[PDB]
Amino acid sequence: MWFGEFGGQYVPETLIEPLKELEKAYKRFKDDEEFNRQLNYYLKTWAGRPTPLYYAKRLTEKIGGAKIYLKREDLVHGGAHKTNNAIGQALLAKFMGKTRLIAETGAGQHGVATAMAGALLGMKVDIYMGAEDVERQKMNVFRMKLLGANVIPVNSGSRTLKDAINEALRDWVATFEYTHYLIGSVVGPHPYPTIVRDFQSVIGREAKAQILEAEGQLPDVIVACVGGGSNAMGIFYPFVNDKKVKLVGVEAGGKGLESGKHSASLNAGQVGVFHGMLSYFLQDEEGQIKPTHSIAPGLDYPGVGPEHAYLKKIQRAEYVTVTDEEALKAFHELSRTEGIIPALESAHAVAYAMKLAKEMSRDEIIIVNLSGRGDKDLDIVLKVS
Amino acid sequence: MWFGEFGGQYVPETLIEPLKELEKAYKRFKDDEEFNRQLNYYLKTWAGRPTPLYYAKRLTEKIGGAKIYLKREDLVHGGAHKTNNAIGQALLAKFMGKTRLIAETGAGQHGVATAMAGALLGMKVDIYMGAEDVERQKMNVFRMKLLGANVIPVNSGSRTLKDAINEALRDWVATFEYTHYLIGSVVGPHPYPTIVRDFQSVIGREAKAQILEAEGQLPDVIVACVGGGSNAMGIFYPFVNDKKVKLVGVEAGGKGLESGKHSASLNAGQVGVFHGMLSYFLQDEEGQIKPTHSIAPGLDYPGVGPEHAYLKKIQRAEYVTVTDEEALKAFHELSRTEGIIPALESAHAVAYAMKLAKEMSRDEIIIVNLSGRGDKDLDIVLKVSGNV
Ligand SMILES: Cc1ncc(COP(=O)(O)O)c(CN[C@@H](CO)C(=O)O)c1O
Ligand SMILES: Cc1ncc(COP(=O)(O)O)c(CN[C@@H](CO)C(=O)O)c1O
Ligand code: NA
Ligand code: NA
Repeated sequence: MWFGEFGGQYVPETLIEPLKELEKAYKRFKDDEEFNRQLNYYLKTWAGRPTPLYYAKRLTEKIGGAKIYLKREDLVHGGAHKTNNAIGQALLAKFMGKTRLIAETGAGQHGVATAMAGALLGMKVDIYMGAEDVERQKMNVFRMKLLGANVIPVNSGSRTLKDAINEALRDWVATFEYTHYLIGSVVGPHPYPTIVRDFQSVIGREAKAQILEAEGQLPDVIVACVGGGSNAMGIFYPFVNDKKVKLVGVEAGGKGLESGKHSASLNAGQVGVFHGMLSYFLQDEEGQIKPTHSIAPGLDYPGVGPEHAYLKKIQRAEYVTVTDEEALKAFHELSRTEGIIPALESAHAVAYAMKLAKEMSRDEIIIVNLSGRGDKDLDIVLKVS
Repeated sequence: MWFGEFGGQYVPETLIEPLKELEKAYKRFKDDEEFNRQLNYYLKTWAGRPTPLYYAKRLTEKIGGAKIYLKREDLVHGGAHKTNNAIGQALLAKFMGKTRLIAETGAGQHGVATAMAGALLGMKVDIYMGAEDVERQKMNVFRMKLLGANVIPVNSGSRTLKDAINEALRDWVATFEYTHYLIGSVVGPHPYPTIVRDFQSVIGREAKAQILEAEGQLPDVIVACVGGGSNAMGIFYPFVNDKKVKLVGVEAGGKGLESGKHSASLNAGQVGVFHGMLSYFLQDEEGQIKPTHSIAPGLDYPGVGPEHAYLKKIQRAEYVTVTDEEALKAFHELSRTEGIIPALESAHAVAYAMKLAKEMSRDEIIIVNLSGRGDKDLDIVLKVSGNV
């Protein structure tokens, strides 16, 4: 329920029944032999797990400090980590007898992943997406439809990610007998922050195994970008009890923190209650939720997961920011130097890892979670660069 | 050098030295333990091999005949099988002491693969691309640029793939001491068609272990699309000596064979000599290479590799065609039924397998090589199928 003070389940009474059924089903299926056989079978033969851990030798040499390894979630079916959680939850939904999935999306990547998993298991899929975001993600919207999903543009409020979540929640309240709301990050009311993190943890368990094989030891640092915080919790969580391993989450600095055009909830947001949870949110002087900005469309959620707020508060992980300009420089550098075109979200983690490696010893190890590939971001990079 | 009467090395004398050195080097390194340790290393940690073999149960059941498995080359780094050969040849180049790679590309996929492998290995990269292909493939051109490669638009001739290969050959003549010409299909003068097949063979070796593991037996049929022939050679070759296993190559039927707008060299071309090889080409009465058509950008080469001409000749493999319309329907169908968006090239193989499956027993097994993912093809599909 809670991570320290954060998280919880602060929702109208109409949400209580769906959430308790979900928790009950999850408790029942998460260790069910049959459910796991099927989940691993799809993650293996359809998504292509495990993903490799890649030693970025040229990058490491050029910077001339710590060894930089990349956990290659860009190679997952779909092009991003989102797929791990979409498969997990869609299968859960199927085991509970649901026939339809809904999900919110901002950048379109979780919408695409959800559509994919829906098509895979033969469920109807409706994706709520703010109309401002539908307009900026033309090709992800088209992918979703090719996959047989319907895209419902959300015209209420600020027409953006928070608003799509709101409508998704209203729908679920009416339709949960046959619908599962497939939340895309480690946010929302219990049990979603736990479920999503459980379904992303596969990343860290692979990465731990792979780095022991490659180097005979655990990494000195793991670096991941933080929107809502799923890919970061995914790779962090299996290392939480390893005292040697530093954990660094990188948030969107946008045009700079001072500019007020960014998406850095942990660094510059306030603690508050929204979307059924107590965590950090970016809000105005009136207290209402504030619009975010980043060149990375996936770093758009105006809050962060509670388990991160918790890891911050107990100082188990550190949270930093990287600006638009720095992320873009990193997108280019990784492309030219290692022949890997990263997602612009993931480029934030790369840029921070680049700065940190420089200060570190050649004997030390950084693992960078490469949350996604950059194909989806080409139009954006074309326009700016 | 020869696959029955097909193949050879039909080049001006200037190119004999480069091809000689390459042949020497490939023989040396093909079995070098260090070369192979490094190659396997990059294929695993950077390219993401092995790719899985996926049972399309929903597709299979909807069609109600044979089981359809998909070899998922769409999951390889870069999104197509091209990467396997690109890494192989770029490594070979680097072991030969070369510092520059050149390549030709039509669809742009091999250009991208070449740029990626050159970036990986710290080599300079120039890609030749017909100006008409450049215009149709802005995003792949942009990808190549981002990867640090230089794209050279070819304005001579038809301004298309054949012309890019001609320009690449002239470059290599002048620059072979330090440059390697990274040919992207099982085509060109010996030793290229052997080498590329050898480097794509991993696909079939995987698929073979994976199917024994999933089903305890070999497939009844393997279906792959055929442009130049590399993805098909890759998956066919380790099964050639398994009498049981049918091999089916699928060529682009375009607007239909009777229309003359297609790219079916084996089905409707002639024996000819271009690009240093004796094989089947689409060429007119005055011996000139014809323009090709397909909705799939990567099925644009106006010929086919000599090893395919050989298999057709001895009847080890059958070669069919699928139209644009059939390929498009299959593209939509795989996306909707299995949540996998295929490349339009690979959709030709899928469309054929769907037809074959219908005519087969539920006991039987078809492996389809899914040569690439459809991300690169979304603008084409948007334009042709329309928005939804
Ligand atoms: C490739 C990639 N990397 C990182 C993130 C950030 O989210 P996370 O912090 O849950 O991992 C996203 C989020 N993308 C979400 C929010 O916009 C989506 O709806 O698509 C992403 O698509
Ligand atoms: C995804 C995909 N699948 C199949 C093929 C056909 O080539 P093959 O028959 O050599 O495998 C191509 C070729 N594409 C070549 C020729 O245009 C290129 O230069 O990119 C492809 O890109
Ligand atoms: Na945020
Ligand atoms: Na052809």
